[PDB]
Order: sequence, then C-alpha cells, then structure tokens
Amino acid sequence: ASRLYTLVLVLQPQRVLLGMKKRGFGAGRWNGFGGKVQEGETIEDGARRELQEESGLTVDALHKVGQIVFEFVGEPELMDVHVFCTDSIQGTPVESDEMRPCWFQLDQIPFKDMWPDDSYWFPLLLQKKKFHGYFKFQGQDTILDYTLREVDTV
Ligand SMILES: O=c1[nH]c(=O)c2ccccc2[nH]1
Repeated sequence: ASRLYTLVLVLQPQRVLLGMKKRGFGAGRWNGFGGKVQEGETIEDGARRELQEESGLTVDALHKVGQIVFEFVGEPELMDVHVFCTDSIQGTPVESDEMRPCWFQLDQIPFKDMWPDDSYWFPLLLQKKKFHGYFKFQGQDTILDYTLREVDTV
C-alpha cells in the first residue's frame, strides 16, 4: 500500500533548478519540487500545481522520467514518487513558504545536502534515461537497501 507524490526537476544542459525545503518533511535539504497528489487531479497536474506553488514557475510540457518507491522503517505507508523533467520553463524562480529555489551548475550539485538516494539516480536523469527505483530508508540518513533499473516505459 502506497501514497502518490510528485517530483519535478528543471533540467537545463548546463544547470538544474533545486529548492531548499524550509519546513515539514525533509527540511534543510535541496530537492526537486512537488508534494502530495490530490483527489480529483492527474499526477502530472499535481506536479505542475506544486511547481507553481513552490517556485512560481509554469512549464509547457512535463516529461515522465521515473518512478521511485520509498519505504521508511516504522512507517507502513510507502511513498510512490513520480519523477518529472523539463528544460523549457516560463517565468522566473521566486521564493515561497515551502521552497527557496536556486540554480546549480551540473558539476556542483549539492549531494551532501540532498536526500542520499539522489547520488544513485541522478546519473540516469542527466543522461535522459527513464528509470524505476526502490529505496528502503531507516530514518532520514540511512539507506538499508535499494534497487534501480533503467526502463523503457515509466
Ligand atoms: O530526492 C528525493 N526527494 C524526496 O522528496 C524524497 C523523499 C523521501 C525519500 C527520498 C527522497 N528523495
């Protein structure tokens, strides 16, 4: 049993937009934009909504790039995270209550202040490969086990 979440990475050939999370789950970490999917909206529409909410931005098209399932020891609900990607954005990243957006060079991606799974699956993101992931967490810092597989169909 699982719960739907979104994750949106604005990926430009020289840079990638991340946002610093100021409160709530996983605060004090750089991350993609997104959150819970609501009843009555599609997964992609939820991904867009959260992008607009957290960074101000709107996009033409969002591309499905992966799916990562997260399991936390002691929590029965799984996180079913649908990952999206886009180069073309409309507007300017501005700050919100949830996220402080900031651009990063592709050779300065701040992995040590990101969720530790990001080390594993970013290579496939940057190479424009579609993927299915699973990561079992113990607390916020410790990956007990994982799988990561390139797929053709997300
Ligand atoms: O890149 C990530 N973003 C997340 O929101 C996240 C949430 C829970 C576990 C890993 C995560 N990894």
